[PDB]
Amino acid sequence: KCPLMVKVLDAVRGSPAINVAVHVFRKAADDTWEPFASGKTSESGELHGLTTEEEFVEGIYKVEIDTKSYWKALGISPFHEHAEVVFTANDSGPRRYTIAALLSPYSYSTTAVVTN
Amino acid sequence: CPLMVKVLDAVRGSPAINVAVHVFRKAADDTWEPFASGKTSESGELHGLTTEEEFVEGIYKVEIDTKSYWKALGISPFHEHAEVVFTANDSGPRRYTIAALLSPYSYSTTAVVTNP
Amino acid sequence: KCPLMVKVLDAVRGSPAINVAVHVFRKAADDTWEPFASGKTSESGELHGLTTEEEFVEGIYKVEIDTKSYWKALGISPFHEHAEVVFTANDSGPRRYTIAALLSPYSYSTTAVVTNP
Amino acid sequence: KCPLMVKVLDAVRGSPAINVAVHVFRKAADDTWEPFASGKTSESGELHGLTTEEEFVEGIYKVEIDTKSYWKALGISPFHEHAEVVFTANDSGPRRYTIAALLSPYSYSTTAVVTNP
Repeated sequence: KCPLMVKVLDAVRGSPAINVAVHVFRKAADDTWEPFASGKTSESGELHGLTTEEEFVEGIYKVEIDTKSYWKALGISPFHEHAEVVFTANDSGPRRYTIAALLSPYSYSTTAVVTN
Repeated sequence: CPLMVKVLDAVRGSPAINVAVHVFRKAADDTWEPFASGKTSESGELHGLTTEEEFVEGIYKVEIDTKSYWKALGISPFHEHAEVVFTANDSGPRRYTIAALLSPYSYSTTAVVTNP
Repeated sequence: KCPLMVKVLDAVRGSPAINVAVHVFRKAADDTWEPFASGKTSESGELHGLTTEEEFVEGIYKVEIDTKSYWKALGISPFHEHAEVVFTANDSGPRRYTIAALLSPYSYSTTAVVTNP
Repeated sequence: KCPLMVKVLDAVRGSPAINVAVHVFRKAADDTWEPFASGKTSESGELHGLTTEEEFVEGIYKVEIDTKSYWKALGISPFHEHAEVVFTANDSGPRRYTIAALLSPYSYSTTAVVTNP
């Protein structure tokens, strides 16, 4: 029932990315990013309970995924400092957002699943 | 289930529903004999394709019939279908998740293998 | 001016994939694939001069990228036996086809660029 | 040719993305982004002359690909506000960097092709 959930996959090992730092920001009135939520992916590669529907108000959100630390913890030098997704949430009604990221050392793919 | 298929649509930001999936096994004469079939559910998943008893070791081909998916939406695609060919259960029983992300002129596939 | 090009990229080293075997098969009237063209990607991970425009006719073509040999040479055990792309070519006129593939050990993505001469 | 190049592709129509705004930033000493370069994609979806070797110095760069405006011009409402790539460049000597982005309305994949001249 979480409005926002983040799923991270490893394309080199073919397993969920475990213990990946995820930071969520909201755009402020002065075009600044303020901290909104944080967490780390579980052993299933997904992060639940980031925020409730009461907090998850309409705005422009930034989901920052700390891919650099994850690849460094595996002894791999990556290219991107981080993989982050900027999107507008709850523009027309509350929706449940899933941010799926597929990670490689020098490339990444991200897709969104938006439902009601 | 030891073999699961998940399909996602990168154009509409939703799971791909009612997508035909056909599983083949390479025979002794390099021939693909039918093994399992189904269609993705409302969540874009295909459950209960096989059981570990009959999911013997061998080369398996998972054909995701993408062209029929796009024609039912009014889009003329490029690929005739998306096919994933892999060796399964070579070094002991495993659980396989085939994930595909579909675009009219592109697609990406990934696999998650977990030791039970 | 070749109407069929194959470009292959590596998503792990962030470099073009070099010396990747690429086999092109054409579908016959009895639902089997018969060889049409073959070659290996160059130092820039590209494959030009596969055939000629007149020889490249309407039909269903299969491009197999032998990714498993690429990963085994690199010392990585992959998941996919190969990356095969099957498409209908020249359905409504002579087009130029570029097949681009991005490779990871357990995943890959492919795309196509189609232009009208 | 140029130390920085951007390639943008469109996976919905299978053609290069034409006239796509690309912005390049450089991180300042106070952890702020200062403008570095900008341009629009050519007929082949490429950016050239965006910078040369001596301007393109070691640092943390942000390549912002304005995908939202591209999809609106096509009558498509996208998901991401932009495609946004942060990386460190020339940390061990000058390199040629090619950013390649494949765009879909609700997804995008980006890859880098780093070469040593």
